[PDB]
Amino acid sequence: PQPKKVGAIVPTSSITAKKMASVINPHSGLPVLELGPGTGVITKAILARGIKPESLTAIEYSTDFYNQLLRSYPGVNFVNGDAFDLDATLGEHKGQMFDSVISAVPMLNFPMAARIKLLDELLKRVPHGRPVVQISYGPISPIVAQPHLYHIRHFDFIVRNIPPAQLWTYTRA
Ligand SMILES: CSC[C@H]1O[C@@H](n2cnc3c(N)ncnc32)[C@H](O)[C@@H]1O
Repeated sequence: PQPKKVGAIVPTSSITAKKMASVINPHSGLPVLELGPGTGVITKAILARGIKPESLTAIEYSTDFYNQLLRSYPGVNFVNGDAFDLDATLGEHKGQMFDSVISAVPMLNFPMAARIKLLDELLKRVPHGRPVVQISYGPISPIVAQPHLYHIRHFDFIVRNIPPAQLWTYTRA
């Protein structure tokens, strides 16, 4: 018989969210950047690390999701806009450094070239050696290797996610 809710249209599992947020160092004194907070399941896991709400910036394109997030997570710095346009959402880069970037934007909705460019820009805004972590569902990295720009590491696999979730980390080369 025919299954409903095909693909990834239900919120990410709390087990997946906890592993994504485990890359954070809550003692670095640097804020955290979240992309695509949606219903807030990863937001919650980030705050559970002890990140002050004002030190979490989260960029959400959906205005409906954004309005609900403001009411559900007081004090978090939510931004309503496009994560691929960091100049418009974060401002032109003038020195702000994030501890790490936690990304659940649906990479496969965008051309490969845009994904590469976004990753190269995010890695400018974290200290050399700190990570971007990204969730995806295929067997390979949602962003193809460019070894002169970044290094790709497989981070974890969560079979109880619907559908099963791959986590990848990226650091500057
Ligand atoms: C947690 S599911 C993916 C989430 O990321 C949001 N999103 C998708 N694309 C973008 C994007 N370019 N920038 C910011 N948020 C996005 C979507 O509205 C959804 O909430």
